[PDB]
Amino acid sequence: SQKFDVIVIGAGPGGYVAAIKSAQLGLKTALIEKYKGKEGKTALGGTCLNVGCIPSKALLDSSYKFHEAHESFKLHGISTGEVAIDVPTMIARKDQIVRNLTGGVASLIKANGVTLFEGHGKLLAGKKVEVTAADGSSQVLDTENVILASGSKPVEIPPAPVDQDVIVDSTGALDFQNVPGKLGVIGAGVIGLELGSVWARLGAEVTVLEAMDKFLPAVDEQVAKEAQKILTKQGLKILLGARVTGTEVKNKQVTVKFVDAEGEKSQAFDKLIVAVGRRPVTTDLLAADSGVTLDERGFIYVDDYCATSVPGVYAIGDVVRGAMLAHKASEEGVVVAERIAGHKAQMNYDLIPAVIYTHPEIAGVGKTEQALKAEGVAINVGVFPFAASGRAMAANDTAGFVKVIADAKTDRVLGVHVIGPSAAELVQQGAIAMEFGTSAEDLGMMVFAHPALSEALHEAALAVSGHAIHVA
Amino acid sequence: SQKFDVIVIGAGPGGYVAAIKSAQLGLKTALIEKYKGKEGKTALGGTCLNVGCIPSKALLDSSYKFHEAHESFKLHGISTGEVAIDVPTMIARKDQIVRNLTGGVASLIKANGVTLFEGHGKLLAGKKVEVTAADGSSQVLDTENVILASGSKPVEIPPAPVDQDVIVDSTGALDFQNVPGKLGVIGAGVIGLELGSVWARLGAEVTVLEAMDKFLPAVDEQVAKEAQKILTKQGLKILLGARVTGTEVKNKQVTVKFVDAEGEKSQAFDKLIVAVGRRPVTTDLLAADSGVTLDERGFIYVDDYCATSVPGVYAIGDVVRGAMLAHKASEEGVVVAERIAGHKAQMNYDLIPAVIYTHPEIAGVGKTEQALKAEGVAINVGVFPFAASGRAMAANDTAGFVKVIADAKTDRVLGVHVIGPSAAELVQQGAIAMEFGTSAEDLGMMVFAHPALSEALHEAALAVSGHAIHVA
Ligand SMILES: Cc1cc2nc3c(=O)[nH]c(=O)nc-3n(C[C@H](O)[C@H](O)[C@H](O)COP(=O)(O)OP(=O)(O)OC[C@H]3O[C@@H](n4cnc5c(N)ncnc54)[C@H](O)[C@@H]3O)c2cc1C
Ligand SMILES: Cc1cc2nc3c(=O)[nH]c(=O)nc-3n(C[C@H](O)[C@H](O)[C@H](O)COP(=O)(O)OP(=O)(O)OC[C@H]3O[C@@H](n4cnc5c(N)ncnc54)[C@H](O)[C@@H]3O)c2cc1C
Repeated sequence: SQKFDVIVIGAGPGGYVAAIKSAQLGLKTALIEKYKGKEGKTALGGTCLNVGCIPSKALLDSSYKFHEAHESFKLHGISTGEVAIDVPTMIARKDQIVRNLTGGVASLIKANGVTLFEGHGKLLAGKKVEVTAADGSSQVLDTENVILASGSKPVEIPPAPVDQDVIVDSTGALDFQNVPGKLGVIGAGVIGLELGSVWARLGAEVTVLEAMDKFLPAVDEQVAKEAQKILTKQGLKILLGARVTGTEVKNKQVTVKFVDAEGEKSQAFDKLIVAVGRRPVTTDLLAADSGVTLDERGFIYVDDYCATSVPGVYAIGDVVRGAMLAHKASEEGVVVAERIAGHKAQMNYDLIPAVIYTHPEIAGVGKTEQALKAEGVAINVGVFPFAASGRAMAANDTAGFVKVIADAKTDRVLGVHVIGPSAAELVQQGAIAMEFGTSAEDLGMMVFAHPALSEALHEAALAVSGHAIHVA
Repeated sequence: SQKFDVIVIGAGPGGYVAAIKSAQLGLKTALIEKYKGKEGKTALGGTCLNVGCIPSKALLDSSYKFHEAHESFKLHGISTGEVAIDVPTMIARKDQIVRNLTGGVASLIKANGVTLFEGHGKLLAGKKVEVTAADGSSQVLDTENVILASGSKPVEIPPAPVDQDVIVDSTGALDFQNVPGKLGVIGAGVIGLELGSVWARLGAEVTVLEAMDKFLPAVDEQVAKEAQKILTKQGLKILLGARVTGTEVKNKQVTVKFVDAEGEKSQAFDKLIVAVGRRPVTTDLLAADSGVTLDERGFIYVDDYCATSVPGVYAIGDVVRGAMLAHKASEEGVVVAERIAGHKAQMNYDLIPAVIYTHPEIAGVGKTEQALKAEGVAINVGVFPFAASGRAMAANDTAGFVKVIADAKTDRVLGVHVIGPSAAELVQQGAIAMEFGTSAEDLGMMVFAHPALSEALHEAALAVSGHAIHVA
């Protein structure tokens, strides 16, 4: 109508979830989104669905299939001819997946009655929103509340400018049409290492340049050392304190200069991915505003209930503090929607799981052991290795471990971290119990189906107290 | 002779864990076991390690990889030759898995310091146990407590007796050296369809002949139905209501007659698996009278705590009442050792997960829906398909669903049931919520990572409450 209860600008996982939940709570909801995808029409779901979460998980699943037929089929007595990938077909499948899914979300807001404005939306004083359509149409809307879910973008570095051809960000990467001979990845983060894995399993030699002292500094210290080892055994070369000073591309490959034990220069990679960071988009989102503050780093100031400086305007997901993860932005969206309707809601930020979907998966919930040491919580810890799981052994999949950490005085579970088969699923079991204030004895006292990979969390909980059966 | 605090008869999953846990508690414990593994020596582990759990999953994983490369790799642009199999290698790999795990259990009891006696153990009157070594050397050992965990064996049927060549039970079906081109399975339960799925995938035209006309009674009906369709689509031809009348082992094949409303005989399979049930084993454990009562069906009579009629004697696993599962045996073992050393334990027989490790895998916990309706309880059901899941789509593993059954009055969760990818893990996350007293609304409020198969549980709980993001 001319009025709305809530207008959400940006339809990413925070944004379109914000929207469906606000409509489900009976508010007249609008949704503004400007992104048109790969088949010419607007494509909802954001970075995650279109150039993110679903694109990289899909290519990681296809490039794992390749690598199993290649390395271990023989251990199963399975013989194949020479196995070969068709990279246009693989990318076509992925694109068919983002097509299905884009479409799904679109039916979901129509069935749910949200009104979707296709254009750019910017917040005016008095919480009116001006929507500018492709041609330059301008339309302002009235609403009672605004929810800014504008998300983020690739950090951009001076020594290596992307041109979406020889040098690329995470989007260019996901759409290559052939495996590159040599691929450099700048940034050893979650995105860096996933994309690095994908093409190295298909055939690229891959070097992952990282400037920081440490490998994966936010993952538990024992889980990360184990991951460094295994990812390097599959030929990701991760050079850990490299600063790149410049790049040059004579016509079709890029020579990078960097400093790490020497002042070195890598023979001109055929592809370079730039995966140094993501950062918040505030591009034309606000007028000299409905007084919305930005912080020194570019994030929209919100409080702990994602409410800005302007009553009724909230900002959620990637433009705001916290982990830049899809489930953080979505739960920020439903929590926010509920505060606008049937108030009683706050998000627990101390229990959002983090997953990298590599060979094996790395995942963790709660606090890491090194963080527990900096504000001296005496911890007890139990660990159980998938080499000791008869289930993982049957699946020919024995790498990694489960790590359970507990309070040494009346052992409430403080962290569950794991690198292994199904890391996402077992950490979610760790997380569901943490939510009910579990101890390791609760976990240990439970009936876990056999054989199941789950048994290795049951056994890491038995082990906090030193009474695991299949190890000691 | 030597004098003990606990003597355990049988080293299957219940009894070898019972012996470890008594050792862990301070009791001089003795293990007795007479199974010789096909290699030569006494092999600990029982029906599950040697000839049940780990064998069937091991074959089930190689056959699905075969099944996958045949018709699945194409979808990712994987240009193979065309998938061939060497079954002699495929069983050799399972035989190593078993050798390594049997070896593992042996090193575990030794480390926990259990005395093993390789022989048959018979309980004599007045708590003393005799062990006969390989050659008739008798020994009577003294103890203040006894745990009989002797086991189960297959139900042999008169129309069709085993000879481990042409007519076989599940042990023999686990050791075939070639793929029968036509296979008959009598019994469409867990065992039956897992061994039929193994060889079907590898090429056997398989028929499952079932005496009841109710497919998978103890499994939630929505799920059993779904399961019957998806399994009939992979080529299992399951005939319900079929009784087999007679067997003609010729020299080539097994001609099997049967009546299924009409009396007919399906052609002459190359091999017949007799998979109708498993019965308890009590053979020579009674002296004349030990004092232990046997039950009318063959079991040993024990109370709710696995105590028999004879005060220092307990009986755990498949020789006793309950779902004949390895995790049920293990847990009763642990519980009996704890109340032996100081009564600090009790187990919940209402939350014991059960899984069929088929092609979608099938798991469930709590009450099935038909049982709830049958005893008049008011329920609300949230159901969520893997077809609408982000991760399943990327994995190309989209079949099936998650069903959360909660009580309509208190919103407490009654049963979790799922046919689909990682069913067993998703039910164990459900068993965990359920152990703590969850409402469907508690799980609906939790943060589940994106993308994840665990999210299909989240959205199922949210769907019990009418308000689930990605469907309705
Ligand atoms: C390669 C990669 C892999 C990732 N993998 C995962 C993963 O597996 N799991 C995970 O949790 N996270 C992952 N992430 C993070 C994840 O995708 C983001 O955290 C998530 O997308 C945050 O969503 P959002 O709603 O805040 O913003 P976004 O998804 O960025 O969506 C914001 C939307 O608002 C729109 N927009 C912006 N301004 C306007 C405007 N002014 N008017 C109209 N429309 C506008 C944009 O077009 C955009 O579509 C990944 C990210 C990448 C790049
Ligand atoms: C094909 C198949 C697949 C299965 N899959 C699964 C699965 O996936 N998950 C699951 O939970 N269950 C599974 N089961 C069942 C599992 O094998 C049993 O539930 C489990 O073995 C029962 O343990 P138990 O300790 O009671 O007995 P058992 O494992 O049978 O162990 C009994 C032991 O007692 C010993 N014994 C008997 N008499 C004496 C004697 N007098 N003296 C000394 N020793 C003796 C035997 O040699 C034997 O090793 C499967 C079974 C089959 C047949």
